[PDB]
Amino acid sequence: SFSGYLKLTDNVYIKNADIVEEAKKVKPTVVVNAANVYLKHGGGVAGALNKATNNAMQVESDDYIATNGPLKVGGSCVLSGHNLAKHCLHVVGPNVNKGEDIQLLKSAYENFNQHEVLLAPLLSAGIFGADPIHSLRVCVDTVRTNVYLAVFDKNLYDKLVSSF
Ligand SMILES: Cc1[nH]c2ncnc(NC(=O)[C@@H]3CCO[C@@H]3C)c2c1C
Repeated sequence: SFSGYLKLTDNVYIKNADIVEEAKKVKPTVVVNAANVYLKHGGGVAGALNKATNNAMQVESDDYIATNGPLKVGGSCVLSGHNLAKHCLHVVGPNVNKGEDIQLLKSAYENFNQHEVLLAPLLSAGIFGADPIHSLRVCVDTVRTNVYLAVFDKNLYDKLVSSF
């Protein structure tokens, strides 16, 4: 089970951890990927999760896109979790560096409500360009299911906890 998390609310928990290492250790039912609409897992959380699957995530994802076309910003799809989890919920938060509407971040987090418990990163944070403090607030105010947030950067983790 999940260990070492700091409880923020009734249903939101946080830990300074690499989501890839946390997934390999816990093997949760659902790991969230910080996906883009093409499911091109090049960098950030997506590139790291895909590398941990030996590119199997990318091969599966390319087949999914060839069949279904791209996801919507704010949307998601459930695919295999490979060696990291039972399932991977690929969720597309808005990318501020591309001018995408930050209000779509709430729609992105709503996808989490379809799963009772998830291991997740902060959506739209990191290379997606949004303020992680804002992402955490939208998460707490949107997700009602049990979410275990992994934040890689220790300095940002401390700031997220201390300003909560
Ligand atoms: C490879 C990897 N693994 C992760 N596990 C959890 N969170 C992640 N992301 C961050 O911590 C961002 C860096 C700056 O602030 C963001 C919240 C990652 C990344 C990028």
